[PDB]
Parts: sequence; C-alpha cells; structure tokens
Amino acid sequence: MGVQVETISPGDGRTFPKRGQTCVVHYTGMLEDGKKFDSSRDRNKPFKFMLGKQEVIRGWEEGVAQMSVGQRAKLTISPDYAYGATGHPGIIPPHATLVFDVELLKLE
Repeated sequence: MGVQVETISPGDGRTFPKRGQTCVVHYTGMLEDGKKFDSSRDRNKPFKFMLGKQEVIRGWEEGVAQMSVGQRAKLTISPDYAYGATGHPGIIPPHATLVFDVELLKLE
C-alpha cells in the first residue's frame, strides 16, 4: 500500500507544504509492533527536511504534504514507501510497515 494519514490533532486546515519548502517536524518512528526506533522528541530538537528533495522516505514526502501547519497525524507507511525489502541493518527489518507520529510545527 501507500501512506495512510490519520489525524490526531487538527492544524490550521489551510497551509499545506509545497515542493521546495522546508518542513519543521517533531516525529516518533515505530515498527508495526509498536517498538520505537527513532524520535526527534527524545533528542528535543525538531527535524527539518526540504519537501521534494528526497531527503526522507517516500511515505513522508507524500504524507507530510497532506498535512496542514500545526497538525499532528499518524502516518502508516508500507515498505515500498519506506525501507523496502532491504530494511535498515539492525534498526528496521525487511518488509517493515512503519508508523510515524508526526507534528508539523512550521514551514520555512
């Protein structure tokens, strides 16, 4: 499958990321079983990426683009939109569906 976006808390419902803008997010990354493997909240530093530059997994590029500024959403991402058959050695297993808790804090 692709990316499913479930709202946790609404944003402004009007400001959506456009290609080339920098998205500033807090995120927690979990395997489908619930195990956390990455979180910007545990580092207390928001994560920044530029949309459309493929600095993040495809699921983020298509999922975050569906979020409005200030929204918190749950992204469920199939492995083809994620780390695929290879996974990531010792962090993400092969063919892993990933769940992300993402808050879009602002655009730059």
